Amino acid sequence: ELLKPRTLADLIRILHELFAGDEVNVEEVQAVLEAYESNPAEWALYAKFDQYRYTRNLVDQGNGKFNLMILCWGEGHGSSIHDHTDSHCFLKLLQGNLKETLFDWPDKKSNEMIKKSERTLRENQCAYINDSIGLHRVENVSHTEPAVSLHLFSPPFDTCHAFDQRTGHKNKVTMTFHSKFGIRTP
Ligand SMILES: [Fe+3]
Repeated sequence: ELLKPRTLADLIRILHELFAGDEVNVEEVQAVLEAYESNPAEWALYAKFDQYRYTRNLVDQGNGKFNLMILCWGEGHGSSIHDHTDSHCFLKLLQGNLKETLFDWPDKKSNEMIKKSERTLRENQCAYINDSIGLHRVENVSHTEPAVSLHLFSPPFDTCHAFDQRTGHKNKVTMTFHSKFGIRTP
């Protein structure tokens, strides 16, 4: 039974229930993420920014079956075009706006990766992607407002591929945590 999360802690508790089994009800998870009304005081601890690029801040390690983290995007910070390593990815805006650009998987042939579509993800909205849907880039295109997003990955993963927009060629990247549980982890 899906109830509105009252706080971030409540959301985390609910997520542990939703991931108690071996499969994932994407629509339910997305709905509960969307239903949590971002409260900055509840996640300030995790919102550790870097001047030069976006940061990944681990919030909860889940039950073995998911990673929950907060990404902090300075003005103009964005990601690579990337996949999600055969995992579910939920992305909920906690502050600001992010531009999500969707791309198809490239062919073997070297070619420009042409965007399929783009959209603006707004505060409190929750997006979803998986490799069956495609690839994406996520960007804070604002010149004046930092963005903060809450990402849930299931299963957890710490590597993915970045794709060269000019060719479709991919390279494996290991993701690093800027902090874990509020503690900076150099
Ligand atoms: Fe992503």
